[PDB]
Amino acid sequence: DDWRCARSMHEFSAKDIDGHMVNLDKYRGFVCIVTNVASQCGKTEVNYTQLVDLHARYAECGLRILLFPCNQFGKQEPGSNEEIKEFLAGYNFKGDAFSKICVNGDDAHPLWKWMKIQPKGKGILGNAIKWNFTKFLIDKNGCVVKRYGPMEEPLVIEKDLPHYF
Repeated sequence: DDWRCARSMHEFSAKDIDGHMVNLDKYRGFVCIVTNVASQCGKTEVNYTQLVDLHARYAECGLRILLFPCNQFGKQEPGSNEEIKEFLAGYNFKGDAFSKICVNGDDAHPLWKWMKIQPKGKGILGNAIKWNFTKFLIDKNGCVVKRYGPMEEPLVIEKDLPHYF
């Protein structure tokens, strides 16, 4: 339960959607959008298409996309990691997908615990993730620099990206 003392996303690890453990220090030097996702959500179409767009236009500038499936909201991510991976392929997603996790509660993955208590990752009255497609912008040093709620479309993030490239 050391997660509170971390200073950077780069001190965490998580299994990708294929089951291999990934060390998030691989993202040092890159700007990262970290988001909890779901396949059967009214937000799903606009979030995936805009995130794929952003990653296409800004990958060379250093932008990376980290997707964490999460079934805690309306049971809107009920499939296996396998089916999520094919779902993402239908959007032509080229970023990094991770295995399904929890984002709220004591079982929440330690990275999401850490993001929620950061000075720029705290939420509107309470820090809990409120629904699918909350987005955290992470800088090249692995620090949370902004948090966007489920209603904020990914293109809203675009105006904040140049400052970190």
